[PDB]
Amino acid sequence: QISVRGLAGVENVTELKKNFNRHLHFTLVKDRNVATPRDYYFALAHTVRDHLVGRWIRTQQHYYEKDPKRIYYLSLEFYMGRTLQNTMVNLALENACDEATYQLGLDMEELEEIEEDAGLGNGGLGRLAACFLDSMATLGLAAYGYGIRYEFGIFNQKICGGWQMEEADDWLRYGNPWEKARPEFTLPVHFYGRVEHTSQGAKWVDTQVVLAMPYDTPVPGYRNNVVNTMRLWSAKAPNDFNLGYIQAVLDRNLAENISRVLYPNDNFFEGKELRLKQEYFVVAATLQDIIRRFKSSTNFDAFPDKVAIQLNDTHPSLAIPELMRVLVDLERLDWDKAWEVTVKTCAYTNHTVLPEALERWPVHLLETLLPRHLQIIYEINQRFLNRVAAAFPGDVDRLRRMSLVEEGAVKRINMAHLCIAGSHAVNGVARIHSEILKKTIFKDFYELEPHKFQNKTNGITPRRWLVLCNPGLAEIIAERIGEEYISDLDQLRKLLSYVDDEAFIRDVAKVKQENKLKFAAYLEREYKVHINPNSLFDVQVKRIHEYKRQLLNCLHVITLYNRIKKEPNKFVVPRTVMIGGKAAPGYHMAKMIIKLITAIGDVVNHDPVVGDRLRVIFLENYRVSLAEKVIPAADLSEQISTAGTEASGTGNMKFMLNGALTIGTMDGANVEMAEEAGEENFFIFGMRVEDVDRLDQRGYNAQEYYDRIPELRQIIEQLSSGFFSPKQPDLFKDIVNMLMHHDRFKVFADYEEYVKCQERVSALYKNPREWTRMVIRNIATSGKFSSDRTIAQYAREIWGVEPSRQRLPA
Amino acid sequence: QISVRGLAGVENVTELKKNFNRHLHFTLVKDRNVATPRDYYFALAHTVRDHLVGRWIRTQQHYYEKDPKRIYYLSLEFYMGRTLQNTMVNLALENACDEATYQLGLDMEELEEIEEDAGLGNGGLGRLAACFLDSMATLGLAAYGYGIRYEFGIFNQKICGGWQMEEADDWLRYGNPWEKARPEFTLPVHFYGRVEHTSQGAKWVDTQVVLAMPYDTPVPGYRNNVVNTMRLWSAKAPNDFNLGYIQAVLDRNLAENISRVLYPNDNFFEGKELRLKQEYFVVAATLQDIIRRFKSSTNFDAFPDKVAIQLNDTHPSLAIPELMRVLVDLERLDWDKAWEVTVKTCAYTNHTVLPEALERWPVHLLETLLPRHLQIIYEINQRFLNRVAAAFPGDVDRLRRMSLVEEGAVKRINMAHLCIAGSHAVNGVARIHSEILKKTIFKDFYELEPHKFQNKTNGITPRRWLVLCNPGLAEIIAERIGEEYISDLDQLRKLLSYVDDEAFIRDVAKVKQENKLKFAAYLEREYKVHINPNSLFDVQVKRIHEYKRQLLNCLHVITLYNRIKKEPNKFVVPRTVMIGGKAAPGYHMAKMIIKLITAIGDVVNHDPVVGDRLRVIFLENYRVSLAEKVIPAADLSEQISTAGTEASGTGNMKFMLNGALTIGTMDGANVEMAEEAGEENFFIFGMRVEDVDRLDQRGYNAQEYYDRIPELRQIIEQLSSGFFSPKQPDLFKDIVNMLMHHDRFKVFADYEEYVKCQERVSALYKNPREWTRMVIRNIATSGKFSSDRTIAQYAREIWGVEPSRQRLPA
Ligand SMILES: CN1CC[C@H](c2c(O)cc(O)c3c(=O)cc(-c4ccccc4Cl)oc23)[C@H](O)C1
Ligand SMILES: CN1CC[C@H](c2c(O)cc(O)c3c(=O)cc(-c4ccccc4Cl)oc23)[C@H](O)C1
Repeated sequence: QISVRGLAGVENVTELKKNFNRHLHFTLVKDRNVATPRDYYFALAHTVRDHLVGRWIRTQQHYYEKDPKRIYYLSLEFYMGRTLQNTMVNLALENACDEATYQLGLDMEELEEIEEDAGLGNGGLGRLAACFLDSMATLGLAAYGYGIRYEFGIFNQKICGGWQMEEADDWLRYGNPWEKARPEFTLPVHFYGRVEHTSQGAKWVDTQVVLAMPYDTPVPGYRNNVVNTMRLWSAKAPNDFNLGYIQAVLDRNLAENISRVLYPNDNFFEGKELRLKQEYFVVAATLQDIIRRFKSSTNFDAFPDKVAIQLNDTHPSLAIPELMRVLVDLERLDWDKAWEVTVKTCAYTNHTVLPEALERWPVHLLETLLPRHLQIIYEINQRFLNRVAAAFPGDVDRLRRMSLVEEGAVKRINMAHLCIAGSHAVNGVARIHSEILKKTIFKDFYELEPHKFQNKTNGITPRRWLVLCNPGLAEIIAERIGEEYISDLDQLRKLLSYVDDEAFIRDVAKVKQENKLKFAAYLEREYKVHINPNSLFDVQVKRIHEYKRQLLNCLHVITLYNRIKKEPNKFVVPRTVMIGGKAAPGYHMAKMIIKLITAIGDVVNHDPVVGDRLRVIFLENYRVSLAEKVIPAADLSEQISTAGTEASGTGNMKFMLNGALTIGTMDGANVEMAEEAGEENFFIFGMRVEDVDRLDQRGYNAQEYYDRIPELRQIIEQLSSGFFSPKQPDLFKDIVNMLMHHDRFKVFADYEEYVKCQERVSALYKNPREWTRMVIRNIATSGKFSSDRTIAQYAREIWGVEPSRQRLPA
Repeated sequence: QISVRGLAGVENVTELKKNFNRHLHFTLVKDRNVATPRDYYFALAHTVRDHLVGRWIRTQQHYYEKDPKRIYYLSLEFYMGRTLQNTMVNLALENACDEATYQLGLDMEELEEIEEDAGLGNGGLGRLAACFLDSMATLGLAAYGYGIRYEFGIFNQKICGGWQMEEADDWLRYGNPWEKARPEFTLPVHFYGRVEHTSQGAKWVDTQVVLAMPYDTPVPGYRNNVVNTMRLWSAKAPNDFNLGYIQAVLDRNLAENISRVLYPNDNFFEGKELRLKQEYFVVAATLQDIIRRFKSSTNFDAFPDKVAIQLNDTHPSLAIPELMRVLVDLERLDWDKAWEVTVKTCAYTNHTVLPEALERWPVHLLETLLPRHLQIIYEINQRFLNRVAAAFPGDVDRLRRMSLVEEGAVKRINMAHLCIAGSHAVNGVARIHSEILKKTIFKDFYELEPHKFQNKTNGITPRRWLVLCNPGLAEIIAERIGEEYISDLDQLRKLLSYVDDEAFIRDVAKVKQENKLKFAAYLEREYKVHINPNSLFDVQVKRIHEYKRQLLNCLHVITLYNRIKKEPNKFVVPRTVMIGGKAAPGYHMAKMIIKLITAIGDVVNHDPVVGDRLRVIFLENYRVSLAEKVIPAADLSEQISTAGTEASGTGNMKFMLNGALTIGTMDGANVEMAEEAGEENFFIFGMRVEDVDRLDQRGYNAQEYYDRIPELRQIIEQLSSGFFSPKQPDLFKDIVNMLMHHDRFKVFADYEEYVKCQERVSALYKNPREWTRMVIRNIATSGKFSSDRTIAQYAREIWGVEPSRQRLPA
């Protein structure tokens, strides 16, 4: 149908149809009379998977022969989403498969909806890892993603009585056609035990063993015939485990629990033993695999020339002392040489400055679980602090500030400090964030080793986040400037010369309207909810957090409702306000915010005076596949975190690429987005980082705003009196109390400017032509935010490898 | 190479080679450079599996169109062993695959050794179910095996310091290429809860739900293009299960533990809640599946015309009250009609008279776990006892003897009594056993309903137990009488006219010698043990039991050793005595017997005076695949259970078919074997059932035998004094004490006759020609013991269906 989806050749379509039929018969053991839509999905998935294998085998053979430097990306999270469409896009198979399935009497889009998300992440950090894998493959890097194959990913969110309920994401129930189990490469991982000192060094003995079994998933590059590997580890008990008889067999579950479930916390540290086991498990298995591959090319001097290890946050920070352990205890290298190798191998990416996200593990936990690693950490700390003392003589407070060991009620290890000490590079994820690192939380470390500190502004893959989810937009762009932008997103700048093109303006606006109609149809079919497709689609989708300020959005929504009720017969630009996202199960305030949103909707959506002028919808079970549906349909992107709290954001970039305008604070990557597009083409409001700092010095008093803003007073009175909860008048007492007395994120301080700025949004939306022209200026300048750019910078500035767009032979 | 293994056509070999290469590439994602022998095994397994699917789909389609009466074989155990060779045999693919793999540079026998046994059974009962499935498919019956897919089957046995050690049989570790998961046919199973009585009957409410997910395995008939199904259920927690968050997800293991592990007890009842859950789990899921299929053909009058349910022992006895529950509570049938349907549908097979194997469940367990079933059982009991009282008025002791409810310290339900009441047929498994049932333990029931009681003498499949494991013998037989005997084993009688044929005598003896050489080679390669292949191979392989009397064998072994030591320079026929089998982990005495065997070997095998005249070897990890190796190599089959204790035995039949002579008591199927071959061609010794009865009346005094038999006294003195355990003199005190004071199985009473009979064995072995002629008379008369005969009798006399040897179109 459309050009960017590839060719549907006679030979290809015929071959796909026959291989589809073969898989239905031989693989699924079904015929057409009994086959269900799910059977058809699997037959298609297996058919497409067949096209990967040849390329997958030859890519890995190529790496064996050429022996390039290998990149190992370690993450506890890989938020992959669905794989079928992505694979078709990257292999240029989409139109051929669409045709083949059509001739078989099947609708391919319907089959695509059957695939479960691989929801092995919480949000931004996990999705970044996924975009990165795509970009590394597209840029021809010898890269491997290493993580955990969780049996249960991020929970499925149900809304019951306006409240979040959690249920197990049993994503493997029907099988996963993309993975290949590799039980032959199973490796042992050690826990507990004790340290013995002998004539020939330290020995870690009397350990409990858990097996790590790898599952490999192919990662295809964009039309370059490169297929890289994501290797995920699964926990297995050894066969002599606890070996009355029956109980010993049942107790194997204890060992296998390590890979059972993803901790559902977004930017929050929970200091639980099971989590620590997961972190060591992935690190220990991964490092053995790395060393084995390195030896199969004695001399570890060349190790950093052949290996790079990227730590996605501090979660895999144990890689540092584990590498030291292997090199010193097992390979018998001297400390100083092992350390040189470790530092030159490892690099660390920081994702947040928020204190509650920082990993600080109790010494007593590491003492019991990983006794040798604790000893190595103490030794790292001693040697590091000796360097600090020699650089800054007599500065005793600096020594205590920089220590990897934090003294107090319970002694803890600061994992971020460990990462900085043991890495040759430390990066933040947006320019403002990286500057904050150097100026505040890691200031001491920056003064000691300034060369270590870098910035690598985040990005998103334009394959998933444009071509896949918004083919209509990708096509009208390709009609003007060709297809090369898909792997060179900077070419979108060429669209600036079409900002006054009447045909293009009409086409951009038409693509948006179609996306909005499709999404309005999705909502009725799957959730029986009625929305006006001619209204402004105002969307905030992201994890529920106090720092992300869904509450500020709530306050605006109520303001609009109150204004309508005061002057019912006045014209207002109609809006559909959509808010979605998951709350961590134990995050009480975030769960209260969800209830508030649904409670507002219950009042607003049923007021006859409002009509279809204002609608408030909570988007249930927000996840990658839902993002691919709602983001193309959005007019307004809400990016309204308190300045200095959102390190980068990536959701912001997805909206920019897909033709929504942004209302946002000067926070994270919003700053660079506004800089690229021009501040005139962005709806910027609120305190800057400097303004937040000034308010903190003075002391934030929420009462001041309550006293001086009558519209804000009314909302607080409504919340307090039970206007939004008639049967439970005091339901939102915690929210009001927080806002009035302990709001770390200064919701009231940005309220006036936010409301004013929203009025300017509505004014522009009244002028469709000028709305769309501003949209074109955003899309045209979104190129910087391709993860291809991000990965090219990691490659050249951290990993010491050169990216390549050259094809491998098919 | 050999005729019975089929044709190796040019077209077939070429096709197999290309499909092997396809699977290696696309399925295993490997090329020849990195592929391991295991990869080659899987490529072959997938290639052979492809040949099943067409036949599998069309067989099940055939049953849908013709709508025959369906046979449902319910068992907690299916001891399948390996599947690859069996599938090739039944599809006539063995020579073609041998050729195809040879041309690829691979040895097929080596690849066959890679496959794990499906060890989902303990011994005889589980292996009987497996032979039955093979025969039902070969006889064209619309049959389904229903069981549990245990994650862990019968433990792998290791011998350490002469002691049995157990380890988990992780048989699914590398995957199972034969099964097809069917998550779409998942069914709920209910536990706990309570009973509510309403206006419209009883209701079972507030239950906990466990999901039952089916996995289907193909069961191919012998060259008839029929492929039947074995459906095994796996336990899955529902997604809202226990839905802090993390613990709730981890607690899903509790539900899934139901299908985790096979109880490793052979002919022994262990009254554990987990076992009861397994028994209900298989029954509840199976019965829903049966009823669904029956409806997809309102009127349950035709139910018994379309459905037969065979209960393999009392393990699935809950099928009776569960069928009543569904028919009465859910379908709203009146009691009397539901009962009529139930009785006409169900039939029960008894496997033993030993009291410790009989299932007697505490009322309090059923009360908590299955409250509605307990109520139904009480009602069954009341109505049944009203029938007894009307038939035998005033016989109050009969009422208490026949009750399904046993009164005492703890009230129990007798599951065997339940089965008899609710079945239209009850069978024993050998003529002597079935007579014992009618005369002793079920005498009261026989007097009430004599028409119910039948015999169905056990059998073994000649495919696995001759063609597969002994191709050399199968071939020399086929050279004389053709191939038709493989599915009509009675044709072996034609071999009687070759008993004086000098060529045949030479060939039979040559095949045995080759088998013995092959097995002697297997022992050195895998276990580094040296045996003399010219010695008499004296073997007892079966589960370790007091009733099976491995101890009597031990006493003979010691007698032989003592006789050699007394007269070293006297000629004796050299023997290799092999004993193998697993002990239930909690069966202390059986574990002591294993230690005794190894302890005897330690002394005997290292005495220089003995030389290679006597060797004692414990065969480690006895299982189906080992049986297929040792049975063809055996000269003498030890079948020496106390008369009246071994219901049938099936190991006995395997040895008879494979050219070993039998030393045995008149017990189980030994009686019918001797009757078929002629008592002159069997080494029968010891007490008959009548002699055992007479000794019990008088009182068994072991001291009498000790006092009057000097050779026996010496052995007991040796055991007591520490001759076989110098460092632990009192090691075997328990064994001696048992033998002298509490031996329920009268080891001493059969000792003299056994030793005398063994002397007659050695005498015959000295005359190779006459040994072999007696062998020919055994093989020639083994036809009755084909499971094809057994299944034809079940079909005609219990199930009301006619077997068919007619081919389905390929
Ligand atoms: C004082 N108390 C407030 C709640 C907080 C908390 C919980 O008790 C439980 C949670 O799951 C979370 C969470 O997911 C994220 C954040 C969080 C994360 C970043 C910034 C600010 C906050 Cl409040 O906080 C959480 C912690 O107990 C400290
Ligand atoms: C008195 N005591 C003896 C041991 C017996 C027992 C155990 O304690 C544990 C077991 O695992 C078994 C077993 O597997 C088989 C038999 C058994 C089975 C059939 C006939 C005779 C016997 Cl002894 O007995 C077992 C039971 O506790 C009664």
